[PDB]
Amino acid sequence: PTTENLYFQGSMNIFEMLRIDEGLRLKIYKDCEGYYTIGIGHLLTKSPDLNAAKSELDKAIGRNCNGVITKDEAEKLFNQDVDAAVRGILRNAKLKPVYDSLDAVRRCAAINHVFQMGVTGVAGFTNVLRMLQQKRWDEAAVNLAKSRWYNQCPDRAKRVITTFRTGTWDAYKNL
Ligand SMILES: c1ccc2oncc2c1
Repeated sequence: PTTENLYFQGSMNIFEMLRIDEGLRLKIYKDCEGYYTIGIGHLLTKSPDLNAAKSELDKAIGRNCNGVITKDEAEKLFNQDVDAAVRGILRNAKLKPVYDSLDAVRRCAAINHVFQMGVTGVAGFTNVLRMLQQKRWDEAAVNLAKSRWYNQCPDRAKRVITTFRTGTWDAYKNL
């Protein structure tokens, strides 16, 4: 690794990670599963009614957005969503011990997974959680690759899986 390469891990954190996985959109769009989304992976609603999505948006941002937000607003919402995922792990009796056992990079992948799937979805992954706690990284990654989460939308999940396998930021290099 060059001096620059060794600097790369210091540039990566959960925010940069999810920013790559989720992208950044300032207008309401449908995600790979067809759910109305905005900003940096902010799921507005699962309802197919755009009017519901717009309603959720105005509630979340606090003004009349008519389906459009600013970069600064996207980032505020993103920060709130990241905090919610972290809080969701730490208060959960199943997830916290696993999260605690992980190194810093895999902890980012954990927060990412929960940001994407929610707490009950992740906590239901009984085998993966045991594998991670036991540092069975290859097995954990293979099992994650069986999931609907990954298989229905591979591009959004592939880097997270690789990160659980390696505990490095390599999947986020060379975009
Ligand atoms: C919180 C703790 C451990 C985890 O493993 N995979 C996701 C996740 C979330």
